Parts: sequence; structure tokens; C-alpha cells
Amino acid sequence: STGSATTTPIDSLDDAYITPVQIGTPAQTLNLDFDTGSSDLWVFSSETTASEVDGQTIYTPSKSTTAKLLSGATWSISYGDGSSSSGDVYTDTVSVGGLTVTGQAVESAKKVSSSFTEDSTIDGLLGLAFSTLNTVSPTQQKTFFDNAKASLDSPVFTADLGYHAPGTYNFGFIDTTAYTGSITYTAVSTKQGFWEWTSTGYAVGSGTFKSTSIDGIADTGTTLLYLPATVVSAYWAQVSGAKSSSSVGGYVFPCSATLPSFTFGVGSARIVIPGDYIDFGPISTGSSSCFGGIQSSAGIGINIFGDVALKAAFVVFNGATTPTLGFASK
Ligand SMILES: O[C@H]1CNCC[C@@H]1n1cc(-c2ccccn2)nn1
Ligand SMILES: O[C@H]1CNCC[C@@H]1n1cc(-c2ccccn2)nn1
Repeated sequence: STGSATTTPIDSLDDAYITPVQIGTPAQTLNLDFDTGSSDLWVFSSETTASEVDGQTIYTPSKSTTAKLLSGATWSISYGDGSSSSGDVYTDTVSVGGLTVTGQAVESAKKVSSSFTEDSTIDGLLGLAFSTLNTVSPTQQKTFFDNAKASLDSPVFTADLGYHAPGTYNFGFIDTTAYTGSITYTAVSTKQGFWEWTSTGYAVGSGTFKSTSIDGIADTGTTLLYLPATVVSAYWAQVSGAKSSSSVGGYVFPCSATLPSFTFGVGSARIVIPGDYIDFGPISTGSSSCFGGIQSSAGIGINIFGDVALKAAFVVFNGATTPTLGFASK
């Protein structure tokens, strides 16, 4: 089997991407944030505290004839932006782009934090990191990908995120028309439950490539590119007037600037992030200071190849017995 679904930026800045997902019988279609950095499939629901729902589409398990409460199971998750959510658990049928999993754990939110409430475009998350990170207790549950994997033509999914444009998540096959050149594969460590890999280095604009190992994660659920302070300083030094602003919370730059590209290494291959992908617009409405899309990972503890980086590539998440990651230009 295979599945294929279009993923769409939630706003004009590509702050996140949503992908329609069918849950239950009859189907309830929710727009979920596919997140290769976490491992819970959770949704706004008829159980979510009413004051914490503001425009999202909800899952109502009592209207799904295939929903079953998972007895005694709860979940609770926190994300690196300070957000969180928690609730109870159903199993139900979940389909993405024509690929169907029966008995998927669907984590129904009873509580969500303010950032989730304030984002009316995101009805929940679909985690695509390794199932070892799933938060359901007392019996951990499997991700959608893990449940689908044995039925897929090939045990893979691909992320093709657009810049200011739709894109695609495919399950079970590699669309050889969706990229240019070849796919370079690189080793993955699952020891932290992430799609963790080592980039071979970077370049800023037309500058010389610096060969240096950068361990980080391929994370579709994080917007920005978070890299070591030395690397980020080298990037912003090429943008006249850019500064790290403690009040704003990272590097900002004059909105009139033209940003240089940023290249990262995948083995001997190179992925070029165009400068425009690094512009996240005015820091507040009407300001002429703009937020940068490359920020220091110093306070995180891991480097994160978020959407800024991934959207410059066609990315293969290879879930074979020894997982690997593939990157191609596109
Ligand atoms: O949410 C976490 C889920 N697992 C992978 C890492 C990810 N992540 C995101 C951030 C972060 C940090 C600062 C500002 C915004 N996001 N830190 N970790
Ligand atoms: O990574 C993202 C995962 N979904 C929740 C918001 C989170 N997020 C975004 C930003 C951000 C975006 C643009 C400019 C400055 N900050 N910080 N955290």
C-alpha cells in the first residue's frame, strides 16, 4: 500500500504545515501538523476544555462507530517551544492520503496550552518520530507510520514541504519525479528517538564550505533552523545590520536586507537554502525589523533541521530495520 497527501503552509510565513487526516467512521477530517520530532497523534476533541478551543475542528469519538476508549490510558506531552497538551486515548481508524491504519491510537486532548488554542489552523499533531517517544501511559502506543509500515510497498515516508506553496507527504514510495539529481542517504541514530543524523558542514552564501560535523534532527514540527552559535554567528555576520536581540529572542535583521543562502552538507552532497527562506517577517506588525529563520541552538541541547532546512529538500525517512535519512535537491 501507499498514501499521498498534500501539505499546506498555515500562513504566509510557512510557520507550520497542515495535512488532512481522516479519523473514525464516518470519517472526521482534521488538519494535522505532521511532526517528525515527536511521536504522539493527538487531536482537539469534544473532550477539550471549551475555553481552550477557538476555531479548530474537533474529533468527537462518540460519533465514530469504530472508536474504542483505551482503558486507563492517558497522555501528556510538552514541546520545546513551551507548549503542551494532555488527555485520554481512543483507538480508531486513521487514513492519510488513501493509506488506512485500523486500531491507531488517537490521543484526545482534554487540555491544550495557549499556543495551540491560539492557532485555529492546527487541529492536532501526527507524530512521525520513533515510537519509543510516545507518551501514552501505562502502555505506550505506536505511531501511524509504525502501524502502517509492514503494509507499505516500502517502509518509508517522504516530506516535500513547499516554500510559500503546497507540498506532499508520501507513504510507502519514493516519487522519483519530485526531486532533481540523486538522493544522498546518511546514517541515523535513534538513541534519542529522533531522526538524528550528522551534517558534514555548511556554507554561507557563496562562501567556502566549512567541513564540520553537526549532529542534529530532521524535525518537520519545528519551524526554524537551530544550529550551533558559532555557525549562526557566521551566517548573520553576512547580513548588514543584523543583531541578536535579547528582548526579541534571537537574531533579527533589517527587513530591507537581501539575505544570503545557507548550504548544509549531507555526505558529499549539498542542500542550498535560498536566502528568502530565512526571512520570517516583521517582529511585530508594522516593524521594519524582521525575525531570522536561523537561530542558535545553544539553549536547546540539540541542533534542529526544522522546516527552514527541510523545505529546501526532498527528504526520505527510511524506516527499514536500520533507519536512514535521504536528502535530494528539488
Ligand atoms: O519540540 C521538540 C520536539 N522534539 C524535537 C525537538 C523539538 N524542539 C523544538 C524546540 C524549540 C526551541 C526553541 C524555540 C522553538 N522550538 N526545541 N526542541
Ligand atoms: O517551531 C514552531 C512549532 N509550532 C509551534 C510554534 C513553534 N515556534 C515558532 C517560532 C517562531 C517562528 C517564527 C519566528 C520566531 N519564532 N518559535 N516557535
